[PDB]
Amino acid sequence: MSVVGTPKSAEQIQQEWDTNPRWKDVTRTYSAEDVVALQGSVVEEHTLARRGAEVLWEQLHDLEWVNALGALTGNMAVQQVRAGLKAIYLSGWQVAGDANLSGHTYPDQSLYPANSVPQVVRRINNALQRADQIAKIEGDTSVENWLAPIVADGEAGFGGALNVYELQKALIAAGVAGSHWEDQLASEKKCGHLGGKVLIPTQQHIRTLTSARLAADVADVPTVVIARTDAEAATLITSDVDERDQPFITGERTREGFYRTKNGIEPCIARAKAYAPFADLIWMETGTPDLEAARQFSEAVKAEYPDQMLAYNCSPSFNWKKHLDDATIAKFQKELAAMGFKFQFITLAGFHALNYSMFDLAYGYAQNQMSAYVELQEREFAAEERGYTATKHQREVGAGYFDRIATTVDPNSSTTALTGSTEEGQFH
Amino acid sequence: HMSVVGTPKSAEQIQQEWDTNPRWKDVTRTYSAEDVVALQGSVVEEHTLARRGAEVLWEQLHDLEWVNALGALTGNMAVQQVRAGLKAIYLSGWQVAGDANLSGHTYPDQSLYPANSVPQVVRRINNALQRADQIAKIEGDTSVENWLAPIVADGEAGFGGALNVYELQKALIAAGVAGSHWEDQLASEKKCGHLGGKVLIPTQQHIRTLTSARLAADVADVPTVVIARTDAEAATLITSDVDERDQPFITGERTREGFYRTKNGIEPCIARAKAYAPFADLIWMETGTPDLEAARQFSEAVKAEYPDQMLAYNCSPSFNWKKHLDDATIAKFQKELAAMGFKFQFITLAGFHALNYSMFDLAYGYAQNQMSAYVELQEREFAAEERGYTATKHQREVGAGYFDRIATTVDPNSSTTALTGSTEEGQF
Amino acid sequence: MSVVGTPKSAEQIQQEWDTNPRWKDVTRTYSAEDVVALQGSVVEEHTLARRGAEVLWEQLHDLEWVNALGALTGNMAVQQVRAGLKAIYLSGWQVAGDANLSGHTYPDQSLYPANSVPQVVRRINNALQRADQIAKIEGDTSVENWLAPIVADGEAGFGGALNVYELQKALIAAGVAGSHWEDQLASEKKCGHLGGKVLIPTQQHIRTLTSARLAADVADVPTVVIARTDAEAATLITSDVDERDQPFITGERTREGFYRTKNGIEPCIARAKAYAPFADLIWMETGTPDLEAARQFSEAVKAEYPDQMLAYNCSPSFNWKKHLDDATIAKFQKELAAMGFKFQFITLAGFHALNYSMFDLAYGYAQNQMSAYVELQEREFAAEERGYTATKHQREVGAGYFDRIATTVDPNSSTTALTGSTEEGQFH
Amino acid sequence: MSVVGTPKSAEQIQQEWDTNPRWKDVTRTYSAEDVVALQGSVVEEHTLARRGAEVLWEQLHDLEWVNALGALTGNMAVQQVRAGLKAIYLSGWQVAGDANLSGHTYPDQSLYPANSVPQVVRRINNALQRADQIAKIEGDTSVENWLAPIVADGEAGFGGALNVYELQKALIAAGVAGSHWEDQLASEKKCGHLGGKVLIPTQQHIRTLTSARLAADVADVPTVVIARTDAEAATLITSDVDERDQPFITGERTREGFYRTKNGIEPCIARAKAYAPFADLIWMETGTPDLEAARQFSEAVKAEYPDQMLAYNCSPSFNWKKHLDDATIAKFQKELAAMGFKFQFITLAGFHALNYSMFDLAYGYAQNQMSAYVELQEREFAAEERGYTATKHQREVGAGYFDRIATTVDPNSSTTALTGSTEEGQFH
Ligand SMILES: O=C(O)CC[N+](=O)[O-]
Ligand SMILES: O=C(O)CC[N+](=O)[O-]
Ligand SMILES: [Mg+2]
Ligand SMILES: [Mg+2]
Ligand SMILES: [Mg+2]
Ligand SMILES: [Mg+2]
Ligand SMILES: [Mg+2]
Ligand SMILES: [Mg+2]
Ligand SMILES: [Mg+2]
Ligand SMILES: [Mg+2]
Ligand SMILES: [Mg+2]
Repeated sequence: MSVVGTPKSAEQIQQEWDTNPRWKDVTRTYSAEDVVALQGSVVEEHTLARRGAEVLWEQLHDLEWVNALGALTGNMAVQQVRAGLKAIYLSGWQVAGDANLSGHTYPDQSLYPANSVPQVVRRINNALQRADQIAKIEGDTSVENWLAPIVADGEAGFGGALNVYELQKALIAAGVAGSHWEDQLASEKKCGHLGGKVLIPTQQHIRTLTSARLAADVADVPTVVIARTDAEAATLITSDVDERDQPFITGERTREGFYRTKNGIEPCIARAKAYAPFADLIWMETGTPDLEAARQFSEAVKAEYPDQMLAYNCSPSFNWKKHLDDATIAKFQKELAAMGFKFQFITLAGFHALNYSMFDLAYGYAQNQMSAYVELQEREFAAEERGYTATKHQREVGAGYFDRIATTVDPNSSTTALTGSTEEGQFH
Repeated sequence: HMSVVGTPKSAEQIQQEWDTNPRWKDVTRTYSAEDVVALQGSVVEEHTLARRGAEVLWEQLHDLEWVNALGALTGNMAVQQVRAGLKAIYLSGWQVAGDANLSGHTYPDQSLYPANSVPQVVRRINNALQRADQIAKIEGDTSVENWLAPIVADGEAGFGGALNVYELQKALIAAGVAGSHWEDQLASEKKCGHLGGKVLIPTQQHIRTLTSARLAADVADVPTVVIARTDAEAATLITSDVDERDQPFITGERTREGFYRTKNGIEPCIARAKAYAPFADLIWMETGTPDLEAARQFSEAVKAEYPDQMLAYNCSPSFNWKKHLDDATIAKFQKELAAMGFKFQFITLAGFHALNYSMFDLAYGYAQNQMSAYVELQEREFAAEERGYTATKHQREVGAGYFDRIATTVDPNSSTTALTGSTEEGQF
Repeated sequence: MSVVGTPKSAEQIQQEWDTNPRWKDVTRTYSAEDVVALQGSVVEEHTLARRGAEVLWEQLHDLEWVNALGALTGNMAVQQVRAGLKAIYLSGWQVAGDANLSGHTYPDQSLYPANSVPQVVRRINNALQRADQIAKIEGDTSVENWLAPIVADGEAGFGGALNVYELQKALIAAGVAGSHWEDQLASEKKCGHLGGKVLIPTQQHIRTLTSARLAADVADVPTVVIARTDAEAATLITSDVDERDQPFITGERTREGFYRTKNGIEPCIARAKAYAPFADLIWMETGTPDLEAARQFSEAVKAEYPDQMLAYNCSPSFNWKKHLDDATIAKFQKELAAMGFKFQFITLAGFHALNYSMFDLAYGYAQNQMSAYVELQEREFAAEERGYTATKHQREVGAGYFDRIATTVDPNSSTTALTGSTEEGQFH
Repeated sequence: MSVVGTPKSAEQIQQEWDTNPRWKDVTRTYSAEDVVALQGSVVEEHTLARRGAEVLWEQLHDLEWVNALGALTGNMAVQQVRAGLKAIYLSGWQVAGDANLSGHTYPDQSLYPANSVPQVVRRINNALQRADQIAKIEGDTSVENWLAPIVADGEAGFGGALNVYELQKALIAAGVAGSHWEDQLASEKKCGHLGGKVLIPTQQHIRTLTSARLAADVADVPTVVIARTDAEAATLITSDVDERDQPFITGERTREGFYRTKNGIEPCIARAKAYAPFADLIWMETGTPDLEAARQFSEAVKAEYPDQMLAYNCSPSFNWKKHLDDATIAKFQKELAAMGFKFQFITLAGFHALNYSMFDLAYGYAQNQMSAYVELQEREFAAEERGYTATKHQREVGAGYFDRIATTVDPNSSTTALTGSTEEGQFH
């Protein structure tokens, strides 16, 4: 029939694995023929997932470190990229709280439908693509790359290896660059800074990481795979079956059948070492923003895997000024970067920006009506000097871009949008 | 015997209600009570939040000096608006186009998105307010009297004909809308009222839309607030000279598409408003500037014919407010409008601007100073707590304590509850 | 503000539990006050969930037995009710294979998004409401109740007790009458007639049934709760914590940490007895359609709970003429009913009818083009004396109902649909 | 700083238009530079849309003709391909009746949300990809191309030119091979065989066809664009503005302001000639299945455009045996093919196959319970010699494929599906 999307041969895949420095430190317990066997007779190209993953991998090695903020709407990502950031973090917490396909507000317990984060990945990419389209017709060259790589939350996979596989495939279809996966029991999944966490055995999380890599391999894109461990605070594990976990099993049980396990940095290091062959970046949740604890984890892992890159959650679940002085806060990310934490992210930044800004506006509006909104509008005008463009909201969402479509189709159209608008007449 | 749940009322009951309930005092229906019953099948679904919200909205419009609101495009946004003291939520179609519609794309405000997008956001907002209400109950928080503030949502131009209007109204009601607004534009060329290129439809065709919106509410058995919007102040085009009420403004000239040129301004707005009044609970005229005198001229001309007719006013961010008004006039704007009979006033794009500006600000400072910039935000949140802000403790804000209560109701001995052991418990 | 939706008092709830015969055999390990504590300030009425649950309960005690077929589209349920069936079965298997929100074809392993079955419940209710509306304007009183009760698949809850709770809540909101829940590990869930099944402890499934009842109580509707056990074929269990499961543990462990367990009817009887206080109906998956095996199960359960109703899966996963003769097949369901199996269902009926009928049609179309389709249309014509109505496809999907809406809004509309249609012209 | 998805230059695009025979008869009223200006800086590859459209175009010139059946679920399309068909038809009618994103049953009047057909395109492709995957691991070479091209319904574009553009873009994103567009007023859209149809001016539909091509060009795929005219039966048109339409305007008006127009083959021929430069295939809706009327249309169009391919709706809205004898029915498609009708499709095949087969099954089940289902199962067994495979429903939906994923991830898994299943043991 056609040749579009013809799969590579197993030999080509193998050559890529054998010679591409992307795969230098990557262990795969399956073969290239196994990958090909699962690809059918046509492989869909995933342009944004490939481009994002390649850019992300190049950035993690060129930049001193890559940092990001949590984004839960498309407009949020656009502003993050407009303000200079070069990656986007897609928090599952934030999806649970304000952007998931159930319509409900949830705590961070894998309650929402498993295609929710992929939908937001696609949304963020759509929004960045629109900004990219608008910049082109506007001659705006101030942002080098609107298609910033997206690192998305795979939580605990929403089930078994096959649930992991499908979530990774959906993330890739939507244009993800990287995804992270934690060693928690999905049915009891928690945010890293909530209590009641239950670990799964070390080998079961290796299965998760293997499944996530397999899905990427089958989809033929070099997705960055991140392994997160929750062993610092978790005091429960599902089973003592894995000998790597037994040194921490205490013998105490729960009525659910769980096993108590000794928590802290020691089992995090062990698990991190075990995940390293399967992880492009390794991440340990911690209870406080502590540079020394971070350095201890960094050196224990790098003592065995010197080129292993790390990721660090700069969590709003910390009270920052309760633990650190301003001088430490200022240098915090820089100090982590020297330790090998090359991806650093404020997970819930979008939740807090969105809730605080609207509370502050609505509170003043309840008291002073228009005066309170004009304050915001004037702050927007004054922010144009810093590069802010969304004050002219019509062009920001593409009124001019769609006018260009309209006049490409019918140059004599008398129903274009921006001509005669208040934006053209009142905003300079 | 068959269950009697959902038994529809008799036409006599409906007619009795229309005749005696003061809610319907000034409401014309060109169809009969029997026509309504003919469309209801043999079971009528109860719409609790649509009924409650429509009832509360109507009471507030008659009890308060005026009802004001801000546009909300996420659930969390509406929660903060109600937390901050507002008593109604405005659901902007513009904002749904820009950052919250079911296509996943960023759109200008031209009816490009799928027609069930606004109903999904209505349902989302109600779900978010319900969660806030649930949390308040278990926390003993009586600081908000009514968490289920009424939602007024954008019906745009109906996404087609009378039947498309009917189905959108029905979907808004099913999601729990209190009120909905409908504008006299051609849906295939729909514009934001402050964009150019607008095309009116004939006066009688909008009466058909308003009639279809009422019919859908009657068939669904809820007293939804129906708002008529006219775009005749700026639109210089109309599809047809069919209606004799429109003909005095027709010039006779036509565009290459066959549209009729029409003389715009306050005069056709007054005429259309008078024609819409028997079919509208509120009437709203889009305007090119925020002008108290223009609003008064419109108000007096309408109330000369319909003295009890309530009005609505769009305090649009598409105006450059300090270009047109001084601070003193800005401070008194809404209060002066209320005295003229503008009982529902709303800042349409408040959510878009709060969201974009706050993330640009955060992301910009983050790009310069990393963690210092976010700590400024967290510290502002801490200080807002004396004004009633609660989202700094983000875990409880999204229901972690509510779901802990569910979990311990199911199994009081659960060892996997979330708030006990959280960093929120330990640090906030 | 308003009184619409005001919750009942705990005393009112308690009086219902104490005196409504619906609850005569129903254990609740939580209190009426616990329910009230979770309801916030407003309880949404769920008309179709309440009505359907009431009708299903009445039918189970009034009819000799209630039977159903699997339905995966709305039209499918319309034809089931048109042909005289009194209940709809909503198979999770069929949703996985051809009707879930990922858009993918899945085996029956809880791979699809957890709100998929709720959407199909809502869809089936919408389709039945449309048939009910059409019937009303057509004066068609040949079906007593178009709103037949829907029994839908809760699978293994897609996680822990909170995932169970949210799924039950979503099914209710969509209008479900009853829901079934199986004692399987969600992360390894299988169809009852697939291999590789893993049981969860008896107490864990009581937790699931408890959570399902709690969500119904909080939603204030009397949902029918069905317990399914997979212990007939499952040879694995997650844990030996529960002393009721220990008699069947062998001591062997898999590499995953699962416990090997002796499958058969004896564990199913024991689990059924344990589930009975928390289940309105009990169902054991079986490997073959066997009246004696079913009698053995029924007799042993009713020895302890004489009034316990049972449910039976007449599975297409069986090869019926391989096991049974024509005489036994003809009497199968009637015999089961005399044993207490009051709900009997053919799970994958819709998958097989849909797939076979299109293959048959398309195979002939490939060979003989239009002659193959005309054979079908003539069978449809022939079916009209048995009550089939869908040959006239325009009125079947509501063309006449929406014509009635259109002429209610505008009796003089020149754009109604059925007048001048080829249906009016060619189908007498 | 990546080259993935780099856009072509205008010169490359221009050379394609000048040298690829695909475009030899295609008029574009916009430039190649206009296309590039709208592409941003990254162009997403649409593998399935490209392959589908290339395969479709090749098939329309290689085969005697391409015929298809309407499909509304993924499994339906699988059985069509399994039975030997080489294209899929995606009916908007069927989507309105039983497969659209509102969840409601609708008549065919553009009532459903505009992203509904794109989702079904994606669903159909997903289902075919699964059949492809399964076939590969089963060594099944019985179907040469599982990814058969999909021809999908763009109705009247759901608004203006920009709504057209967005629908085409969304169809391509989902993998469509061709799309069709009709010269009706979107707000009054009807099935071609319903009454109350309203035409739009000839130039407005040229604009629609121009927008659909532009969206395909911007997405860089050779989508097949099909122009449908409803002028054979429509007696209304929105305007007299287009001199090409005026010969048929009678001067009579409707109260809405529409213009009566003389319907028949004459205006169809005239509109087809006007659409020819913009349409890869031209389709005239007709009131009866009439070979002579088809010939007149074909001959008059090809008199001016000899190479213009046509398309014909073998509609179930015709009562076939009322108009034609069996011999004419049998030769119908082959006769139309010789006249240049190279794409022929039975639009509502899936609705009638689905509805009749379930009525027939449920009627028998209502009377004879299991006996009626066993008849169907035996027919399925009997169809296996014709190539039917879905009797083994577990492997049909991919239980063997996901088993292969699972064993690729973990060869020692004790929780695979097919080992130990009743399909393995009873369906050998
Ligand atoms: O994010 C914030 O701190 C609020 C920004 N602002 O101007 O409202
Ligand atoms: O076998 C069936 O289900 C009926 C076949 N059919 O579609 O006419
Ligand atoms: Mg997370
Ligand atoms: Mg590594
Ligand atoms: Mg202030
Ligand atoms: Mg609007
Ligand atoms: Mg009025
Ligand atoms: Mg199931
Ligand atoms: Mg019981
Ligand atoms: Mg159609
Ligand atoms: Mg042509």
